[PDB]
Amino acid sequence: PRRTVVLAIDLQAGVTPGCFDEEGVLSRAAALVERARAGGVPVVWVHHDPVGVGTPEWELAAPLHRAEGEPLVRKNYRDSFADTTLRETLDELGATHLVITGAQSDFAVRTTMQRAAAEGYDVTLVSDAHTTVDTEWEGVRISGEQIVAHTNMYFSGLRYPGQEFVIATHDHVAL
Amino acid sequence: PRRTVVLAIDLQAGVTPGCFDEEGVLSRAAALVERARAGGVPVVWVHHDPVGVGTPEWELAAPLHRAEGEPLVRKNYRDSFADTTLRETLDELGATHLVITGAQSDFAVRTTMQRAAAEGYDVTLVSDAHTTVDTEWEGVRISGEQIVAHTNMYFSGLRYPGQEFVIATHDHVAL
Ligand SMILES: O=C1N[C@H]2C=C[C@@H]1C2
Ligand SMILES: O=C1N[C@H]2C=C[C@@H]1C2
Repeated sequence: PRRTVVLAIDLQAGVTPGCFDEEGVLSRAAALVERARAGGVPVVWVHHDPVGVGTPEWELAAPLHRAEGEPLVRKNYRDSFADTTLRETLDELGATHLVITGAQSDFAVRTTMQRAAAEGYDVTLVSDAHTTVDTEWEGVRISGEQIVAHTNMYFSGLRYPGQEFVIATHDHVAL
Repeated sequence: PRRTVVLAIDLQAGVTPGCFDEEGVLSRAAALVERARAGGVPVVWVHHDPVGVGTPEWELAAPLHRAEGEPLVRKNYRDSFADTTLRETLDELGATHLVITGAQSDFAVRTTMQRAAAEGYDVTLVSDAHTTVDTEWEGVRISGEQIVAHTNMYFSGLRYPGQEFVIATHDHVAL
């Protein structure tokens, strides 16, 4: 029996500023979480401790708010499963299918969504609810917008035997 | 005791044409494999069967050649560990550290290098020995060159507790 969990990664006040389409992405993430709550779909929050434990930057970016009962997993690396309670938290919920929203597309989101796939989960990436910042390397620029687009392209074709991957918008993903 | 293995992914005649800097990348991959052979470092080849088993497109792109004794792992998905003999092949070699060259940067290479990291390997990505093609999604273009650059940027900062990740060129990586 499929149980869906929404996994909201590093949507922290110190992470999202300057990200591509920041206000819109935060707005659609919020809408997604509301829809999950209305559907009785569990929401699990992941926070990156190196943002600065105890500082305002570590807390959820506005307008996101955690509800009573919703687990919060703290991590120190890009992979939300690495040395964390995430797997235990998910197993306790009987999770089989993760619906992923968060930041940043190319770091925590990238590394966590691929780890989840490797672990055997069905994964749905919410195409209009993740973001990152402009960057450059080796003398070429790559915008946040380009990284978001390329991420959605990558995920749309991801396949593992016996597993299901879906790319879907915040208001069409099945909850 | 660290044992290094060079892992050469999908450098196939049907995969590399049209890739960014194709001739140069193939040349540096070849040089890397030669250096590994001279150093007694094992080389493991991975081929993507969906390229077309039994067709010329499935074979190694020129000027690459497999030597006697070098394992060849066949796969059907982006992740070279998914339903393959790769883990068994690596375990038989006592591999602890994988040096990765191949194509395409954003598909087989991306998915395999991250899976290797998740499995607990030390991984070195060879910065000037992987490539992919131009693409576009959501109305924005992202070049092969941009994807290669962004991949190297990503890998340069990848961290897992107790594991080591290095980004290094084909002629400086330690063999
Ligand atoms: O994706 C990310 N989440 C935080 C840690 C690495 C980046 C900032
Ligand atoms: O990276 C890749 N290797 C082959 C399968 C998917 C792409 C072509």
